[PDB]
Amino acid sequence: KTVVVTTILESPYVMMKKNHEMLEGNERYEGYCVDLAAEIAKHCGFKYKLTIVGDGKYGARDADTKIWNGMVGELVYGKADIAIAPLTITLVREEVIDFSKPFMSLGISIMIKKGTPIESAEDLSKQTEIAYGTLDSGSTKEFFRRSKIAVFDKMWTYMRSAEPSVFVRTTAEGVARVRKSKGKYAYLLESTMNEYIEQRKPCDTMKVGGNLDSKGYGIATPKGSSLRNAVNLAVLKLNEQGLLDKLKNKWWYDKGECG
Amino acid sequence: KTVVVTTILESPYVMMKKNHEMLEGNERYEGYCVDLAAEIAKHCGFKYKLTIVGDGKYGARDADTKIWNGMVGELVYGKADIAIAPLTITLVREEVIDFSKPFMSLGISIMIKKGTPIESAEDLSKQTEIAYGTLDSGSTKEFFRRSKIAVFDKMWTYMRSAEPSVFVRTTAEGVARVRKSKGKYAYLLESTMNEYIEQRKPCDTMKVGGNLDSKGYGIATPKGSSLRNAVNLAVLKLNEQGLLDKLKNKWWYDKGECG
Ligand SMILES: O=c1[nH]c2cc(C(F)(F)F)c(N3CCOCC3)cc2n(CP(=O)(O)O)c1=O
Ligand SMILES: O=c1[nH]c2cc(C(F)(F)F)c(N3CCOCC3)cc2n(CP(=O)(O)O)c1=O
Ligand SMILES: CC(C)(C)c1ccc(C2=CC=CN3CCS(=O)(=O)N=C23)cc1
Ligand SMILES: [Zn+2]
Ligand SMILES: [Zn+2]
Ligand SMILES: [Zn+2]
Ligand SMILES: [Zn+2]
Ligand SMILES: [Zn+2]
Repeated sequence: KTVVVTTILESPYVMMKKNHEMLEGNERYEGYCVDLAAEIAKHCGFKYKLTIVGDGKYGARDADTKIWNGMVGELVYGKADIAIAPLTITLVREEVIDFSKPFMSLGISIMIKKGTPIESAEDLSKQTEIAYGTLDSGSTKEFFRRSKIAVFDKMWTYMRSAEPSVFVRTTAEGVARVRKSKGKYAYLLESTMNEYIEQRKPCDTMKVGGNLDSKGYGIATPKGSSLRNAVNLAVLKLNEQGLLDKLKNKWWYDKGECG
Repeated sequence: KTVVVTTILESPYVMMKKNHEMLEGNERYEGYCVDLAAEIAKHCGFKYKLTIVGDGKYGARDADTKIWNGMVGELVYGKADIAIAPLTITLVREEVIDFSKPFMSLGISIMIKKGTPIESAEDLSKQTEIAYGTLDSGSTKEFFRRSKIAVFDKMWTYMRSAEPSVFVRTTAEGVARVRKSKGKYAYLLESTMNEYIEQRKPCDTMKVGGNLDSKGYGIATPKGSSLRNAVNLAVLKLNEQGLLDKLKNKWWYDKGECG
């Protein structure tokens, strides 16, 4: 039967094509995870329907209702058969679904406006001219809250107390604050998105320094899924064939706007 | 029985309190519609639980499955008893749920970066230096697509074909696009949100021109609800008591940042 694929509208993983209103089904979409889904489906021998997650979320368990939201919720409640998306591999998610081996690495990184005299996390931690922050309710904030590393502890102590708030509700808001004329703000976010935005007009931001942690994105299936093993082996095959590296280069660089 | 209220996290209608993690139940939330819900419940004599709509949407019928999403779907399918939110009164919605009389007026409006030489839709339509657009899916786009008014037809013809795309996925994206544009992008959106953002730091956007249409937000109940009549009379009583105007002033202006 037709496999229901849950995914999320996040660039460049899944984007609406030019002329999407004239198109139907899977042809409406393009991007890294659209290309990845087509290859996974070929290698595993299934036909599929791409669906955009109903709530636009990745997946977390509400502490009060005990209900999972996002793509993880769609898998655990039987709304979708597989999630093919930049879904971070985490312990609480692996307790309720199965992840493939990762298809992409990422880590916390620093975004500056070009010109800002900052090249690293240590640089941020040792000055006060440039403000810095992150999403108000996510994994980057939690990384800093829990860290026992001196540099990151110093950064957290600053961020938690800073006035006005250095936290933002969205990346659109965070990047707008980086870009504001004489804004003197740096934004902490996933390296993959920082690198992506660095390749988009107006070409005024950059990723600086090394990543602060190491994580991976994986494909997720529900417990006991007949697809688990084949999907896992397919991710490894695509890596060994060089296809994952080719797709990253395609969507970040070949289609990049900053030279 | 405890009435289940569906609502949506949209500022300043319903927002998480700063200290929401320390709070429980209805006390976690604040905003115009939180104040409205408390007064409607008092007038109608019910106890209630505020819930945030699972999919984060207002309500539309999928053209293929024919299934309603959002708060409208929660009412239609029996998941909530009442929706107390900035839910626009429309024909297709009124066919499937009942709306109260409106509690607030709105219409499509133009957001500019301060200093942009635009005072009206006609001004936008007669030039090309300043790009303009709206949400990629929604009622504003549909208004333009369907209009027979010469100015609005001219605007639609431009927007539908503009490259790069003038459409955005979210208002956070639209507002950020206005803010970095040096005035070369204007964003079309509901007047109530445009007015709200004009009162938020960094105080660099303005609402300009008259509204392009006239609509209202209403409280919605499923067909056959025993609450319909009382909710409707309550909305009228609150208006006659001055409370609706008092709440709009409280949440838009008393709590504004640009005065
Ligand atoms: O599984 C997850 N995958 C995620 C993938 C991405 C992206 F980079 F776009 F791929 C992001 N971006 C963060 C930067 O702004 C744009 C959204 C967030 C993700 N989150 C929430 P977080 O871990 O709180 O950041 C997850 O949970
Ligand atoms: O019932 C509806 N009520 C809505 C109320 C609001 C708000 F202004 F926040 F109150 C908005 N905003 C549009 C501007 O960006 C933020 C969200 C959208 C609404 N939509 C979707 P639309 O009609 O496609 O715009 C509805 O359907
Ligand atoms: C008193 C308040 C609450 C300010 C109000 C809000 C909206 C309207 C309204 C005007 C014209 C057309 N329509 C379309 C049907 S509507 O959405 O029910 N309302 C209107 C009138 C008064
Ligand atoms: Zn067709
Ligand atoms: Zn909850
Ligand atoms: Zn919070
Ligand atoms: Zn009253
Ligand atoms: Zn589009």
